[PDB]
Order: sequence, then C-alpha cells, then structure tokens
Amino acid sequence: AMFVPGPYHAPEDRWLVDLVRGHPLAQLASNGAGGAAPHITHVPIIVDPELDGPVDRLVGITLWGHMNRANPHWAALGGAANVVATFAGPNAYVSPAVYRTAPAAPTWNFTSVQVRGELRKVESADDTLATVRATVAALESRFGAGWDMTGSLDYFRRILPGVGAFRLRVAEADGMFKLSQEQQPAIRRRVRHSFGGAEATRAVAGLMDRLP
Amino acid sequence: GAMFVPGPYHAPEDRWLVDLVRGHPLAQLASNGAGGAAPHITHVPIIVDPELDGPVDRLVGITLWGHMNRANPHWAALGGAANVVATFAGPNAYVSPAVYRTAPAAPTWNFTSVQVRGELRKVESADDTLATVRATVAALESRFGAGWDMTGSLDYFRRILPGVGAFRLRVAEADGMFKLSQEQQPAIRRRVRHSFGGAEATRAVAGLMDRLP
Ligand code: HEM
Ligand code: HEM
Ligand SMILES: O=C(O)[C@@H]1CCCNN1
Repeated sequence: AMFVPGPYHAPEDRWLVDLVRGHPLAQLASNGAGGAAPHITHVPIIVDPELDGPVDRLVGITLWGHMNRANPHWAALGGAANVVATFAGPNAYVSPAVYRTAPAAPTWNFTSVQVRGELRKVESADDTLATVRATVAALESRFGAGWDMTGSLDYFRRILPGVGAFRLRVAEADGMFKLSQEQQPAIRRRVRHSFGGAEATRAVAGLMDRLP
Repeated sequence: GAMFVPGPYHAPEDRWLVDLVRGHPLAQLASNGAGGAAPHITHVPIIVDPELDGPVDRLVGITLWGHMNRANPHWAALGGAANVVATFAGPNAYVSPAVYRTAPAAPTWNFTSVQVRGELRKVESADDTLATVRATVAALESRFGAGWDMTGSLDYFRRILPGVGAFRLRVAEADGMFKLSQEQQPAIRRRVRHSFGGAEATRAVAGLMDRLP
C-alpha cells in the first residue's frame, strides 16, 4: 500500500518502530467523501503503552492517538474508517556537488513510516483520559524536560470532553529509508561525510552510518 | 473548510503559506484509496510555477509542478483528474509545560503545515516532463544545494527520463496551520520563544514566533 523501492527498505522491522517513537506528530489521512481529496490532520500518535517487552514490529500492535472532536475529520471518520498515518523522520536535500561525479541528478533523502488499518473512536471517558496521560508520559520522556503532570490531572479532566481519542490496529506498515543506498559505496560515504558537518543533516548522516 | 485550523493559528499573511511551500518542497501527496481503502500517500518534490513573475503572495489560483515515479502504483491510481491534497510540513517542536513555568497546563506540539487541494493533471509529453525536472533542479539546488551546475547532466536527464511522472496541480484551496503558542498569554509565549532560540533544532520555530505581530 506504500511504494518503497527495494534499496530503501529498513534493515530491521525495529527501524519503523524507532521512527514512530521519534516522530509522533503523524499526518492522519482518510478518504474524502464523493471523490473529494483526503482529510489530513496532524495528530500525536504513540505505541500502545501497555506493551511490556521490546516492540520490534508495528504490524499487529495498536497505536493510540487523539484529535479535536470539533475537527470535521472526526465526524468524517465514521465508525470503521480505513486510515493511513504517516510519520516523517530526518530528511535532507542531496546536491550532486557532494557526489563529485558526473553526470548526476539531485534527490531528497528522507525517512517515512506509513501505517494502515481500522481507526476505532474511543468513547469511554476513562480510556480518553488514559490516552492523553500516556501521550504526556511518552512525549515528555523523549522530547521534554521532566514536567510532572500530577498537579494538572484535574485540568485534564476539565478539558477532556473536547478530546477525540482513537485506536489504530496496525494491519500494514511500510518504511521508506531513502538514504543514498542506490549510489556506489564511495558516493554514499561522500554524502554521509557531507551531512556530518551541519545540524540540519546530522540525523540523516546518523541513519546512513547505521546501514549494514 | 477542507483543513481544520483554529482561529489563533491562522498565518498573519497569505505570503507565509507560499514561504512554507518554498521552504519545504518534499510534500505528502494524498489521494483516495479505491473501494474504501486508506489513501495513497507519496513524498514528492513540488515547486511553484517557475513562469510566475511579480511577488507571489497567494497559493490559490497558481499552478504547482511536481513529479513522482511512474513505477509507483499511486501514479496509475491517480488516473485522470484526481482531487488531491499536498501537505507541506515546516518547522515544529514539542512544547514542555516545564518551559511555561505555570500550573496547571498540558503539553503541545508547535508545528506548521500547508495543505493545498485541487485537481492533479498528468503531464505526458517528454518536453514538459524534462521542463518539470529541470525547473525543480533550478529551484531546489539554488535554495538547498551546494552550487551544483546541471549543465554537464542535461543530456543525462533526457537519458533517464521515462520513469518520471510529471504533474501540475492548480490550487483551488490552500489552508495553513501555524501552531506557534498564540493561545498562551504573552509572557508564556515569550518563554517558549526564548526556550526554542536556545537550540539549533528549535531555532526555526523561534524565528516564526518572533515574526508574529
Ligand atoms: C502530550 C502531548 C500532547 C500533544 C502533542 C497534543 C496535541 C494535540 C493536537 C495536535 C490537537 C489538535 C488535533 C486536531 O487538529 O484535531 C490536540 C487536540 C486536543 N487535545 Fe491534545 N495533545 C497533547 C496532550 C493533551 C492532553 C494531556 C490533554 C488533556 C485533556 C489534551 C486535550 C486536547 C483537547 C481538549 C483537544 C481538542 C481541543 C483543542 O485542541 O484545544 N491534549 N492535541
Ligand atoms: C531536484 C531535485 C529532485 C528531487 C528532490 C527529486 C525527488 C524525487 C522523488 C522523491 C522521487 C520518488 C517519487 C515516488 O516515490 O513516486 C522521484 C522520482 C524520480 N525522479 Fe526525481 N527529483 C529530483 C530531480 C530529478 C531530476 C533532475 C531527474 C531527471 C530526469 C529526476 C528523475 C526521477 C526519476 C526517473 C524518478 C523515477 C524513480 C527513480 O528512478 O528514482 N528527478 N524524484
Ligand atoms: O495542543 C493544544 O494546544 C491543545 C491544548 C492542550 C494540549 N492538547 N490540545
């Protein structure tokens, strides 16, 4: 359901899980009614926080998300919507100047995970509050500064009615790791070296370093 | 509208949406899946019509150019006059309530997004396919590159051209999400802006926050 050329497959299933954890603000897409363009909403999605033990594969697990119930996308999902959620990681423009070869064409290195399955809306106030608390736990740990939600739990309950929490059972998962694997080894090394020298591109260089 | 954007997160000026498209040309192109399936999503390079002169302040009514792989099933799936959305994602950063130094609070994610909607029309001519990719080099190498000169590769482009699926997208609708702490009180907005200015990873978000009225 996602087109990934052979050379851009992750070396291990765990790479797709690592991208979802590192880039939780996903683009959630569902079909537009009457041949209209898809609905797209940026939503915070995490892996099922009740999974204990290493999560090596996305297929078969449940993701947890929320959006604004007042967003018209929530009404458009209906009951049993087949959805895609796209997670986008590190990326960078590849200048052929870096290759020091000729002839050439530029490209864009990038990382994507597309997960597909059925979206189920959460109606339970308990499950909705679990969703947003788990999201805080996961994102404050990875991206934040040790903020303690304990003193804000009453506030969470006060604004809870606006939350559209959901569950996405992952039927299909595809990962684009477009990282110059199509180039000859010395050229891949020149790209990696070039991306090492600047903050905007170091995370791409980091992934290129981890390919077998 | 086709994109949900709370009032506080509207761009100050139409120009902000054009700027984000120019800044973040690798868009997520979405069209409907067949028979209830989830949408097809492809990352594709997309540029403003290179023939526009004058300041470009508004996306609505301009044509965007882009290309993708013909081998990608998404190309066949678009068929004729497919209604599509292309989403451009700019600077973004998680907002810890630790930065607010206020209670109670909840975290958020500051982010920027432009969604353009209209009818994708395929280019089938080799001449307009070659134009598409040469215009894309000119626009992207200048903005993101390292002074590469395509001159030596102009014939090479023609020698690798058949796999290119070039397209045009006339923008019927453009919506912009500029989620940049506009909902917070001014003193809290300033604390987020100063926190984001203290690391290169978040400086671009701080830059946009600094340009709000
Ligand atoms: C932990 C990080 C969190 C992030 C990144 C986050 C992000 C978001 C985003 C992006 C939306 C808008 C979705 C749309 O456009 O429909 C949203 C909506 C909402 N979220 Fe969260 N959220 C988080 C935690 C929470 C918490 C802890 C609560 C507590 C109840 C909460 C309550 C809401 C509510 C009420 C809305 C809908 C109304 C509104 O957006 O103001 N969120 N959230
Ligand atoms: C200027 C920057 C460029 C960028 C960022 C870029 C980006 C891309 C991307 C992301 C794809 C894959 C789309 C998909 O999954 O369907 C694509 C496909 C393609 N591009 Fe470009 N493109 C660039 C310039 C060029 C140029 C100058 C040529 C010359 C003909 C070209 C030839 C192709 C071809 C043949 C394909 C089909 C698949 C393949 O062979 O890789 N591109 N391009
Ligand atoms: O993201 C926001 O700004 C709103 C308020 C608090 C956290 N999630 N919804």
